[PDB]
Amino acid sequence: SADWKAIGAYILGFAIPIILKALYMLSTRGRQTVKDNKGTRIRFKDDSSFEEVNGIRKPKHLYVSMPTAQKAEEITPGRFRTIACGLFPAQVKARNIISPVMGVIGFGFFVKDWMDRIEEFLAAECPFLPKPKVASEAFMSTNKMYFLNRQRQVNESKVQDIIDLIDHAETESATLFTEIATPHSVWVFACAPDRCPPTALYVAGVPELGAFFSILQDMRNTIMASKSVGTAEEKLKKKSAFYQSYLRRTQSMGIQLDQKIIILYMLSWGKEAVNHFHLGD
Repeated sequence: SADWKAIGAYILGFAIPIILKALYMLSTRGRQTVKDNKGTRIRFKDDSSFEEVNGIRKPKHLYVSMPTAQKAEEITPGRFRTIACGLFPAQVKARNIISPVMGVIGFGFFVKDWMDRIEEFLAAECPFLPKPKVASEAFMSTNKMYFLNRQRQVNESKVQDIIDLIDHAETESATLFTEIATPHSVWVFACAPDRCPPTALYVAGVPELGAFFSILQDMRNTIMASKSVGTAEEKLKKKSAFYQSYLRRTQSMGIQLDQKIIILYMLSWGKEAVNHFHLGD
């Protein structure tokens, strides 16, 4: 599907404020800016985005295509959100841009002390590494060790287009990361990308983090559904499949998710995450 290399190169040529401006709009006010838009493309502008040509400043506009309906280069709002939440998560955090879709499963509170959480999680013993016995190999039986194993494993599943994208972004204004225990790794999902962002696909345990959030979404949906006025069917018929969606789309990028990591996230963090769902009112 999408040519993430080409799309990213285009987006990486703009000033950070206009990119984030459009990322804010399409994440929060998504369906309405499309409905309200006169014609063929969505045009974005911002005083940070210009070209000096030469005695005169010419504004430089960010275009995202209208998404009706049916190829590789085109920057739909979905592709734009997916790409940009991966390229600029430090800036997303700095501006505190959180999609309502993520806001209602309590993303804001969840990430509040992210570094402490992810370090606690990685320093914990991993139930899929047998077995400490001798408490001096203890460094070999931690989740962190499991993630090192995983990192070397996914390294085998890399596609060139995304390798190219990552390499290009590092020389630009992207705020990429290579490890999960960084302040900004979790912020690639703040705008509710419909799949793991391209540039994050090969950081161990990060695409599984997206899956974790997607399951919380389904969990919230299940909880909201039980207490809502429901043709007894139309309750089951307009259910949600966020996880199956995220799963299908992320794995279509040429990686298989580590289900065991997904299980460790859900069982480590699930209980307290549910306590921060917006239900609903």
